[PDB]
Amino acid sequence: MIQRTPKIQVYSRFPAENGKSNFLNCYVSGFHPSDIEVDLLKNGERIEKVEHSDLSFSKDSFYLLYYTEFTPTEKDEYACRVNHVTLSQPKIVKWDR
Ligand SMILES: Cc1ccc2c(c1)sc(-c1ccc(N(C)C)cc1)[n+]2C
Ligand SMILES: Cc1ccc2c(c1)sc(-c1ccc(N(C)C)cc1)[n+]2C
Ligand SMILES: [Hg+2]
Repeated sequence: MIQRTPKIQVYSRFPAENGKSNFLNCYVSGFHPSDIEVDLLKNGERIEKVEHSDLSFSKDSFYLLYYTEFTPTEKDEYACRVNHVTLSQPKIVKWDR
């Protein structure tokens, strides 16, 4: 049996500018088994208009890229939440502007 913790990067396509359109990305990789939950949150609310890659597998583990087009503002908070068996509790990774 193999258990591997998701590695998570949360990043915008470009440096943020309030009122300027951009992409927000949550890349989750290196995990096993494939059981996982991934959501993007804006101000504590699941983001509805999201795209992602088809769940896939690399001998060196599982990976998903999950993203959305967005326009940030001064006060909006974004995060990617990941749950996986290797985590003691679901992990919230904030977008650091
Ligand atoms: C599958 C896989 C493995 C590693 C991996 C990714 C995907 S995506 C990533 C990444 C690296 C640098 C940055 N910025 C400088 C914004 C954003 C994301 N890494 C390091
Ligand atoms: C985790 C979490 C939960 C709730 C939550 C946030 C983060 S951030 C937020 C907020 C409230 C007001 C504004 N403006 C007036 C621009 C922008 C963001 N709420 C309401
Ligand atoms: Hg899905």
